[PDB]
Amino acid sequence: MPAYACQRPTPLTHHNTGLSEALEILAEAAGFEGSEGRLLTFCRAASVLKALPSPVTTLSQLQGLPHFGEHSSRVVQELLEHGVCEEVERVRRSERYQTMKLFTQIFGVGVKTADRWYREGLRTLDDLREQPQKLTQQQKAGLQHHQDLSTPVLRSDVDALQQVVEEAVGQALPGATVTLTGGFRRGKLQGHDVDFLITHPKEGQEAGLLPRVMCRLQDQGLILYHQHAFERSFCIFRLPQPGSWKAVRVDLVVAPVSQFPFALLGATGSKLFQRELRRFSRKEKGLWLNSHGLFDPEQKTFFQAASEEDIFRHLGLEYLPPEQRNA
DNA sequence: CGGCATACG
DNA sequence: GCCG
Ligand SMILES: O=c1ccn([C@@H]2O[C@H](COP(=O)(O)OP(=O)(O)OP(=O)(O)O)[C@@H](O)[C@H]2O)c(=O)[nH]1
Ligand SMILES: [Cl-]
Ligand SMILES: [Mg+2]
Ligand SMILES: [Mg+2]
Ligand SMILES: [Mg+2]
Ligand code: NA
Repeated sequence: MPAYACQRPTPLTHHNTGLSEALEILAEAAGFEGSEGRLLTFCRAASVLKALPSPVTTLSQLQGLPHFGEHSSRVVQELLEHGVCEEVERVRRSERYQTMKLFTQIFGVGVKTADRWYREGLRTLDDLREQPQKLTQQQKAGLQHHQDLSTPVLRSDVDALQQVVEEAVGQALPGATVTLTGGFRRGKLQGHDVDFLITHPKEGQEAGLLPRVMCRLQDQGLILYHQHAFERSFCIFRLPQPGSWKAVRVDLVVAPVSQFPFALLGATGSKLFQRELRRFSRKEKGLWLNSHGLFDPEQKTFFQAASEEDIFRHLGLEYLPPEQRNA
């Protein structure tokens, strides 16, 4: 089992779901307390289990697996022996964890804002609604729409949305294309949002595109919230429903076609997969990877890529299709 | 021990 | 919390 998640296939569904879920609770809790290192280790240990070909049934099966030391092994040992890990259950019921989860789940609220509100004594969404002078417009939108944004987006919802984005993109710039990215591209059946990547086959034609797209969607009454030159938008869309509608988070990204493979790779995730791939690139290959390109800092050159396959080849990694990037 | 992904809004 |  290789040490980096980008070196092994990780499918969406697997054989150690309960064990990985428990480790991910500890990872999430570590993040809420500011310990990015502990978050990463628990995430990485969880992802190792997702990559295994069969269920872990005995503690000896952890021997030799990367990212399993005393603490993560103890968690698995307790789950195997008693079906529950006391540390995990203590986190689950804790007021700190439940409130930090509630607050950070809001669009526009991160760990630092959540933590400050927690220390001020706030605990519930109505606590926040009862003090709106403390909220940004973005947080106000996140809170107004919180109930709809807490409802999973379905694959049926994605198709209807891609059509309306394509319509607006077509008027804004004929020939521009719309690609579904994020978790739905990895095969998820549900999501917290819908992620799209937009480009045009003629380098440079994509400049200035996203304002033209957003104004056109806004004119059609489909935009419940957006931030407004720019190339990423984080929006809330009005999506039709039987006899009504619901609010859905939609992310739009524009990239020049020269950068499209890097932007596609970077937007397809998973989040852990991309962190691990970028860590691998820098630490093992000495190359700097981001959503725009791959930089050789010794030669001071960028690697031209025509496909995601090119990027995996230039990093010396076996190609993984999106469905196997569910780290 | 140091390191832990990345840049735009 | 774990790796090198
Ligand atoms: O912290 C982050 C968040 C996101 N991303 C990159 O942005 C993509 C979209 O980020 P999303 O937050 O939309 O996640 P997701 O689509 O993978 O899953 P859902 O929760 O939406 O169902 C991710 O897949 C990843 O590529 C990062 O690189 N880092
Ligand atoms: Cl590989
Ligand atoms: Mg998404
Ligand atoms: Mg998104
Ligand atoms: Mg230390
Ligand atoms: Na948030």
